[PDB]
This record gives sequence, structure tokens and C-alpha cells, in this order.
Amino acid sequence: GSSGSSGAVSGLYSSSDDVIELTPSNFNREVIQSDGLWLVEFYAPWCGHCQRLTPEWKKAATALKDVVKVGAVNADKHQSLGGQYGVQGFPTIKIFGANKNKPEDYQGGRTGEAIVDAALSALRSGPSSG
Repeated sequence: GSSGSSGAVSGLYSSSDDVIELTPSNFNREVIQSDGLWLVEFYAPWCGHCQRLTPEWKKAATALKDVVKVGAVNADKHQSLGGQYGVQGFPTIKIFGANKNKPEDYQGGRTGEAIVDAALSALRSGPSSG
């Protein structure tokens, strides 16, 4: 052809929302290349509890939109990203800050509210103002 393009793929979330669609092609240029804080959640469009974390996760992405980059990786699809880290049971949230190569196991609340408080608490720890 002359010009290439892309199409809409499977995913409980959407670029429209505040959640950034993280993929095994930009995950690095999105998170690894983000001195700031990043919150990646490994969900599954085939699981239950996961599909119920769409609104909860999105909410946090809206508030932490400018605070903490809250993305989303389809463990089912990006099986490479999830496993590459150690994701076996979703939902599985991961915090990126100190070591972009080795995130922290998010234990805080998985609610749009809790997430907001979690992302912040972590942000402070980092020098990256904003």
C-alpha cells in the first residue's frame, strides 16, 4: 500500500478514558521512559473480578491523570508483559518508581479512591515534582 494504519483491538478500557493503553511496544517509552510514577494494572478481559475493576481503575487514572500515569495492560493479550514481571493471578497492580525495571507489589485498596491515595503517597517519595 501507500500509508499504514492501525485498528481497534480488544480491551476493557479505551484510549478515550483517562487510562493509558499500555502495550509491549510502548510500555518502555511510556513507563520505562517516564521519570515520574506509573501505575500498571494487569487485568483480564476474560476474568470476572477484573472486568469489575474497569471503573475502579479508571477513576484513579482520572485523578492521577497528571499525578501518576495510570495505564493498563491486558495480561491475557500482553501475556509477555505480565509474565515478564511475574503476573500469574489477576487482577495484579504494579507500581513503577524507584526501579522502573522492578515495580512494587501494590497492596493498597483497589478502589478508584484508594488508588488515588496510593499513587500520591508513592509520588512524594520521588523527587519528580508535580
